[PDB]
Parts: sequence; C-alpha cells; structure tokens
Amino acid sequence: MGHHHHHHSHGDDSVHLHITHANLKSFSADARFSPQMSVEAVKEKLWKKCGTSVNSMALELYDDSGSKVAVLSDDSRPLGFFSPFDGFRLHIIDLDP
Repeated sequence: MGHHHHHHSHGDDSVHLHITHANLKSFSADARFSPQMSVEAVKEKLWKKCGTSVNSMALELYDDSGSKVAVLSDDSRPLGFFSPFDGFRLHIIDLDP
C-alpha cells in the first residue's frame, strides 16, 4: 500500500483543543473547533440532544504552565480572541462513570 497526501489550501480558523477523557491514560484527540464557539453553546447542544445534566462532567482547562485558565468568563468569549494558543489542555473530569 502507499500513502495519500492531499493538501487543499485553506487558511481556516480553528484551534487544536486537546480533549483528554480522564477514563483513559492518554486520549489524544485534538479536534479542530472554530474558536467562535462559546461554552454556553456546546452545553445546551448536548443538553437538548441527550436530555441530561452535565454537572458531573467538569472541564479542567489547563494551560502549558499547569494552571486552569478557565475563569468561567470565557463562557461567552471567543477563545481565539482571548488567548493565542495552538491548543488548550482539556482534561475532562468525568466523574459520572
């Protein structure tokens, strides 16, 4: 077999959020998300879909230093307008097993 390498030039605006599920040791899922998405939006999006309380699932948003940069004021602020980072550390504290 060979290897497919297709480069289609598009300077799209999306950050590489490293979503790590605490149930796993290393869950390498850096999904491209448009940084115009608010925390408010993603909550109700799953809320209306599943119909459940996402209270037992906390979002420990860490930086490169090792502190939680989630101040909850970011709930309504464009991530890509607040802090210049290629990808933030999303360690999901999923306490609902």
